[PDB]
This record gives sequence, C-alpha cells and structure tokens, in this order.
Amino acid sequence: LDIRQGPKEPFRDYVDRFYKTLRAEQASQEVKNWMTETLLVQNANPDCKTILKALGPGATLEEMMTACQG
Amino acid sequence: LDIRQGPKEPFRDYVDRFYKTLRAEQASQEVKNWMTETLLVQNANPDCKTILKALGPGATLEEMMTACQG
Repeated sequence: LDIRQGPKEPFRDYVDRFYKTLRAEQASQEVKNWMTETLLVQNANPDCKTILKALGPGATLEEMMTACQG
Repeated sequence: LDIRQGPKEPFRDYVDRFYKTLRAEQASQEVKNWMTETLLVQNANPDCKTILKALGPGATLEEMMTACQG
C-alpha cells in the first residue's frame, strides 16, 4: 500500500485514494475491514493517526472519517 | 496490529509474534498474504524495512526471512 496521507491532505481525500488502490485488488468485505483497521490508520498523517488510534477496536470507516474531518 | 519489530529483535522472532496475533483472528490464506505484504513489512524495524521494500511485489515470507536473517 503506497498510499499515505499527506500532512495537509483532508482525511476523506486520503480515504478515496486508499480505496482506489484497494478496489484494484477486488478485496472482499473481510479484507476491506482488515485494511481499514490496519493500513488506513497506520498510513494516516501524524495528527490523524493519533486520533484514530484513540478510537479503539471496531471503529468504523464512518467513525474514522468523523474523527478526522476537515 | 500492535506487534512491531524491535530495532535489535531478530526478524524470525518478530515474525512469530506477528503470526501469533494473526492466528488469533483465524485469518485465511488471502488475509495472511495481505498482512505479509503490508503490516509485516510496514512494522519491521528501520534496517529490515528498507531491505524488505527492495524485494518488490509478491516476495514470500520465506524470501523476507532470508533477506533479514540474523
């Protein structure tokens, strides 16, 4: 996963690039979930990454987008 | 994935801790592959992470272990 959130890139934009790479692999829902729990959080910028980790297990993409909106 | 390779931790040891966490989720082969391509590489220490990235797509766990043995 080459996609990483720029320090000034809105989270939703990063999410869209991330999902574009994910779609290329025709990932299942299970894989999509694993990727959202791991790489999406791990590849987020400093500001966002901290917040996203604070959400805890099972946080949804929706909850992550809300947490880092702007 | 809380597991991260210590800067002085042998790669195989890190692999074992990594796989212990993975087994807890009863991941399929597909998921195991995705995790090996992403998190295993992304959570490797500075020295190892560089080398592992140089291997390119499709590198197997075996090839990664060989690359960072010690």
